[PDB]
Amino acid sequence: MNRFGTAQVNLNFDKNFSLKESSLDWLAPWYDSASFLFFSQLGIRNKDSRNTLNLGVGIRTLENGWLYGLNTFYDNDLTGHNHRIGLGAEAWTDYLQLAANGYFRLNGWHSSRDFSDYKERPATGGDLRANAYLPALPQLGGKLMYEQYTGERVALFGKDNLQRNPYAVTAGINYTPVPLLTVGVDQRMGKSSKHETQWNLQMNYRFGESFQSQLSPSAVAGTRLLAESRYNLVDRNNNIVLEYQ
Ligand SMILES: CCCCCCCC/C=C\CCCCCCCC(=O)OC[C@@H](O)CO
Ligand SMILES: CCCCCCCC/C=C\CCCCCCCC(=O)OC[C@H](O)CO
Ligand SMILES: CCCCCCCC/C=C\CCCCCCCC(=O)OC[C@H](O)CO
Ligand SMILES: CCCCCCCC/C=C\CCCCCCCC(=O)OC[C@H](O)CO
Ligand SMILES: CCCCCCCC/C=C\CCCCCCCC(=O)OC[C@H](O)CO
Ligand SMILES: CCCCCCCC/C=C\CCCCCCCC(=O)OC[C@H](O)CO
Ligand SMILES: CCCCCCCC/C=C\CCCCCCCC(=O)OC[C@H](O)CO
Ligand SMILES: CCCCCCCC/C=C\CCCCCCCC(=O)OC[C@H](O)CO
Ligand SMILES: CCCCCCCC/C=C\CCCCCCCC(=O)OC[C@H](O)CO
Repeated sequence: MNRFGTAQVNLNFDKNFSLKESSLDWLAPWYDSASFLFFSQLGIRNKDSRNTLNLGVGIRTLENGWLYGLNTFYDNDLTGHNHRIGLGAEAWTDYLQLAANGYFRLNGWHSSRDFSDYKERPATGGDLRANAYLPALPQLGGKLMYEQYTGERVALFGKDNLQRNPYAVTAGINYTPVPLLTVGVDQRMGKSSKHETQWNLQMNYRFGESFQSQLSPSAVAGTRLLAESRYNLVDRNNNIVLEYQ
């Protein structure tokens, strides 16, 4: 063929550009037709002294200028042994990617490496995401999300900021001078003025595309069209939000 999937590196930094998370995600198309794509996604990441493996499958179908997808994931925090299943839906067009995700616990309360004296487990929740790019300047991207989790003492803004049934709204900007490279900044905000600024450095390798074209400013417009976005990584939270008791 022509396109054999995507590998993505992410490095995320806090306000002080202190590195908070590193990840590698890989999407592989197993069956690729002009209307139906079946893929696998495999991910690994390190965050707050924890390593998580994500394993998912997904389908995408194309109709009348739109792409509709479904996906599911098994997420596995290997460090604290926390297990989660996820479901995801997609509705994407040229320049515009919408997504909804649900996250569900598979295991129950067990000892926590974070708090001697209390238990942890996956918090149930979901999110709504939108990624948009400017047709007049497709290197410029915007992002909005809403997240909500259920629980008494949920670590949405980290373990030193546990909250009851918290939410977060994110607003972010990002710039992709070249298909290989994206830089972004996000603001995340919740109840009681909880707040987070996050900086993202992202690399994208598109298997089968020439290296030169992935270093071309003029190739970026094309990355925002369905013929290519059909190969994008699933837009979800690959980290397991824990709650505590
Ligand atoms: C922060 C604001 C963002 C709000 C985002 C709004 C959320 C809507 C997102 C997704 C809607 C789901 C679309 C529908 C997804 C279903 C996919 C499907 O039907 O697969 C077909 C296969 O059978 C192929 O043969
Ligand atoms: C319905 C199927 C159920 C089966 C459940 C297993 C899915 C587990 C997910 C990720 C693990 C590893 C991913 C497996 C490697 C992908 C294969 C591959 O790379 O295909 C060749 C490439 O696409 C040619 O261009
Ligand atoms: C014995 C060890 C068991 C390993 C269990 C590990 C858990 C999940 C890993 C892999 C899922 C299987 C991957 C199967 C390969 C998918 C086939 C494919 O990707 O398509 C080929 C190509 O596109 C056709 O032209
Ligand atoms: C070589 C390519 C450059 C990109 C890098 C690929 C991303 C690595 C992915 C998962 C790390 C899981 C392995 C565990 C290794 C130690 C942790 C680490 O890599 O960094 C510290 C953490 O990110 C700060 O909190
Ligand atoms: C073919 C290409 C290669 C693709 C390769 C993909 C295969 C990865 C599959 C499984 C790893 C899952 C590891 C299991 C670790 C579980 C540790 C845990 O968290 O469980 C403890 C439990 O809570 C105590 O009751
Ligand atoms: C709790 C606060 C949440 C804040 C968020 C509230 C915004 C919800 C609004 C719209 C959702 C859009 C749903 C996506 C609809 C799919 C579009 C589509 O498929 O249209 C095809 C086209 O119209 C063929 O002619
Ligand atoms: C969109 C379709 C997929 C939806 C899938 C639905 C599965 C999860 C539904 C609700 C979870 C929240 C319900 C409340 C259950 C948690 C209470 C509990 O079991 O434990 C609390 C106590 O602290 C410990 O003993
Ligand atoms: C600081 C600024 C950063 C933010 C930068 C992003 C701003 C969003 C711009 C354009 C969204 C792209 C719009 C493309 C929508 C295509 C919809 C479509 O294909 O369908 C037609 C629709 O049904 C009608 O009848
Ligand atoms: C490739 C392994 C996946 C790692 C995931 C990291 C994400 C993107 C990282 C680096 C871009 C590659 C830097 C230079 C090496 C590119 C390999 C290459 O150029 O491939 C030959 C191609 O045929 C030429 O036309």
